[PDB]
Amino acid sequence: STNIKKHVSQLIGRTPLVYLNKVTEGCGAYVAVKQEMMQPTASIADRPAYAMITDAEEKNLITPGKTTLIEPTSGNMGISMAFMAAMKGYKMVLTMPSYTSLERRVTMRAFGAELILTDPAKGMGGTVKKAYELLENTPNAHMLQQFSNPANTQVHFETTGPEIWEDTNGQVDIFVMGIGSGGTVSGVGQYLKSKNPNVKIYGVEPSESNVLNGGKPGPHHITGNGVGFKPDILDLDVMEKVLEVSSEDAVNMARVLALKEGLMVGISSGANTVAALRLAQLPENKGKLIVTVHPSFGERYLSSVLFQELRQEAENMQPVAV
Amino acid sequence: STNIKKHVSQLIGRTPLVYLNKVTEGCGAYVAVKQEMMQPTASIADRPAYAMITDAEEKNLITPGKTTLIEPTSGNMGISMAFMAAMKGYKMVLTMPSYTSLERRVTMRAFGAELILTDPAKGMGGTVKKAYELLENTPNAHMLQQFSNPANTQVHFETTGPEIWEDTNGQVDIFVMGIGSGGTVSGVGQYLKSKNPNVKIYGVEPSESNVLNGGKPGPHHITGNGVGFKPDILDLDVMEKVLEVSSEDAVNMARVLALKEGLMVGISSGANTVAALRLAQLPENKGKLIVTVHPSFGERYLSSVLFQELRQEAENMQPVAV
Ligand SMILES: Cc1ncc(COP(=O)(O)O)c(CN[C@@H](CS)C(=O)O)c1O
Ligand SMILES: Cc1ncc(COP(=O)(O)O)c(CN[C@@H](CS)C(=O)O)c1O
Repeated sequence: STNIKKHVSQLIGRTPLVYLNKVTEGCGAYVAVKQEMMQPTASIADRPAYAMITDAEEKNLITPGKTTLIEPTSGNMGISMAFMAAMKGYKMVLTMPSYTSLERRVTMRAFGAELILTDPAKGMGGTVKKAYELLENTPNAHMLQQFSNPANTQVHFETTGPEIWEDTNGQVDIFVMGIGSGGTVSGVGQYLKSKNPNVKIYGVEPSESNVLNGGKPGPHHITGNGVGFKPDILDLDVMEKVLEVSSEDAVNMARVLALKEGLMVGISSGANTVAALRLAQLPENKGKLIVTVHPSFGERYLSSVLFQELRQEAENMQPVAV
Repeated sequence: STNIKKHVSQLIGRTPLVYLNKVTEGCGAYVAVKQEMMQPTASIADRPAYAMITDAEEKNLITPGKTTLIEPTSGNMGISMAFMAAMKGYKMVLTMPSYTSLERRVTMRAFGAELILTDPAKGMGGTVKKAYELLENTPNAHMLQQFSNPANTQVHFETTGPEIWEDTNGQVDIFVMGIGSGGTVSGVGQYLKSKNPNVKIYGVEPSESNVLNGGKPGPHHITGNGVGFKPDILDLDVMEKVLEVSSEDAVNMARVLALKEGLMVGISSGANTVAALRLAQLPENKGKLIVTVHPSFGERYLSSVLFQELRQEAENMQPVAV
């Protein structure tokens, strides 16, 4: 009868693409970026959170008011799970390393989830290990396990990829995306290549923790990428290669995106944009359409290295007389 | 050739409506809410910011790189103007009372705008006075003046109103909206009544500063409403009446919206929702479609009274061993 959504979860998906022409000056390729800040919790993680929880219900694995859901996260998946659990009536417990932004912690709690922070030194690997310990010691609990759950990849094959194909009217030549769980790059990549096998798919990881390129895990600032291990769901074969972007470059670019393009986005958005620009410099990519993603909104990073200096300045601002 | 937007400003507008069925339990009316978090800077102010600056350019009043734009704000307009200014190449100066959330300050600065906080005891009135002082003392400066600029009302007549009419397939019976500048309630109200004169339009103001109902200005927590004076653009005649909601009720409702409805929204969103439910309680409104707005995303309020306590708790969390 109307266009009014029946459920808040129906607000997930179908995000816009927009061209960049400022940070791309002189690069010689088209660059379009998908804006995942237009999701109900303002990151791309709403997609796999919805898909995994719904899949578990269809499989008759979990039950509202009975099952405790437990999930490891660098923040966004945690928020998105907290959001789904709030709506569907599940107790939600997240594990997250203590080095991720304060805003991530507060938002999870605002949706009523319980949060356990883990040793910072042990990174996402430690947060996953803690989640398994909690699972083993909690009656009637279930872990969706984003790093191993194929519904994660599938949602991107089903929705994020088709959205890119349709919005570019089949013209996308290159897709680049940083890897956290690997769900996005794997699902979008598999889909785009099923429509045009010439499409080139690139992952991105932090130079500091370049494990996919054979390096050692280490601390870095690109929250949402570089978990320090190869996720089970990551499809290595679909990617041409995994590009490396330094934490410093990713952070610097995210700041420029706000100041020059009007896009207040997260650190992984900056990393993706650096990677896309690097691809544009290559002779073989001149005149091609490169699509990447800005996976999260910048206000979730006020306390991170991205904006903490500004935040401190802002906290010390004082009123003037009128 | 594609659906890719040419400019980031084209990401503004066309936001969804969603039904509420949890906070509305037992109320006997339909309640749908418009989600302005789906804007590029995550609040309703992107609409009037774009409309006012664009209108000024069309009238040949301002020039990028020459004109300094000055605007008084409670935060969201400031952010939206900083955003438009960053993209279009204007120097931007905002005045805002020092009592509004820290997040508002940081986001404005992230877009490169200059921010002057004003004495908190003087509220939005003082912030407007300061903006006029800066205007008088700054060469080649211009103030859009959201409280007096008809382009503010007009953008809602043109876009927010029509979106509501179309999305409800003409079925909306009642629209309710808190008043900051009064642009939204005025423009939406004017449009809806133009389509169906029987549609009833209600404003909201804080119980603490109920100046539209003849009370005195006072401090309150409903940021974005209750500026403490009647804005020039506010169309009193289009409203049945201006409802009063307490700061306490608005804040409590915003918290419940997150926990129960999965909607992480700001304090004025809570206030609108309280008002919507109060209207639903009247026998005359049973079975009617009531539409309201959630004008801003909740992460901009982490340091405000809305989530301050949770934020302090979050800051105090410590990592556990793995
Ligand atoms: C800001 C940000 N940017 C990129 C990604 C990557 O998307 P993937 O499809 O998971 O590879 C993520 C996903 N972060 C997951 C896993 S680390 C989380 O727990 O929040 C992210 O949060
Ligand atoms: C969170 C929030 N909620 C409601 C409104 C009101 O919309 P109006 O069309 O202005 O009446 C506003 C508008 N706040 C303007 C004027 S106070 C600002 O300077 O930010 C808002 O920020």
